[PDB]
Amino acid sequence: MGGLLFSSLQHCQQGFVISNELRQQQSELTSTWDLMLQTRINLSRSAARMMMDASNQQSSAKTDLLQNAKTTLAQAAAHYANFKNMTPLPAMAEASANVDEKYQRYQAALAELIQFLDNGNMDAYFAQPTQGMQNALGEALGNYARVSENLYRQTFD
Amino acid sequence: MGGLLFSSLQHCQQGFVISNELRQQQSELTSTWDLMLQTRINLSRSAARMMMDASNQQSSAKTDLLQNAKTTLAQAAAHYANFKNMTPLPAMAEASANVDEKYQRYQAALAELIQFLDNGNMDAYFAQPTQGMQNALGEALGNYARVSENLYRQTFD
Ligand SMILES: c1cnc2c(c1)ccc1cccnc12
Ligand SMILES: N[C@@H](CC(=O)O)C(=O)O
Repeated sequence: MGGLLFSSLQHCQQGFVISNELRQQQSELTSTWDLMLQTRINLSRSAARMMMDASNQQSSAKTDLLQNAKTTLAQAAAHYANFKNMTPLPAMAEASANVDEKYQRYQAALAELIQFLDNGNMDAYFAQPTQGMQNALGEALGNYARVSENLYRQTFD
Repeated sequence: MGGLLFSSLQHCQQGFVISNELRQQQSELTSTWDLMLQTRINLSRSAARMMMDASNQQSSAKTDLLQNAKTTLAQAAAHYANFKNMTPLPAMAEASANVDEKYQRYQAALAELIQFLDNGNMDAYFAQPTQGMQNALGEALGNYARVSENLYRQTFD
């Protein structure tokens, strides 16, 4: 014996196998979130430029930042697909189902804001309560993280 | 049964010591980038609102938004302090170094724009090259994730 947080190599390797998977699935959800907030930033960046005051030229001035929001949303959907494809560990089943619901709602909302700016509808872009769908997903993400944490801690025992 | 990824309980334990610290480092770094990105979305949602009410809409949430970016920015810096307070691992020292530089620089970009927006000066806001610096830190963070992953893989088979 010369081991300390684990009762045997079997136990130790067990915890590794369980944690390395939690680590993969939490990684895809960090990237999803990152590129979804990147999409909301590019959308704001497009709209401010849309809004710069030439006269009757109106709110639609050379914005290649909307294609940029279309790209970061597609990449977040790519990271999300990997997670979605990864079946929940039993203990995780419900934390993930919650993150999928809050995610389908916030991706819809961002895709909805791209079509608004795409058709020049500024008021609809400004009026969407995007912040609540984001806060909801942020809160289902910290909960999924509490629940991985708990399972991670149960390995060194 | 199975097949082992570790030649002994000490080899396995040694990987856990490394991995668990890497895990913590990375948690605070992701939490810094998150909050910096919500500061950016708060600032940009305020700057688009500062340009309204001029034959266009609502405007009034732009200082709630500006007060909320001061908070996410203070939360971002407290997270980075946790990360700075941690033991830099030899394999991570260079990556860590590159992250500090780019961090320091974007935190300070963000803080100037809060100031410009407090003064109501839109022109100062758009004259600042924020996105450059944000992409710079996204890059350094990607590299750090890349070098972090390398060290973690060598912890097993
Ligand atoms: C490498 C990486 N993670 C670990 C180990 C080795 C060993 C055990 C273990 C237990 C719980 C969580 N992670 C690990
Ligand atoms: N509703 C959009 C745009 C805005 O309010 O500025 C958002 O929250 O991103």
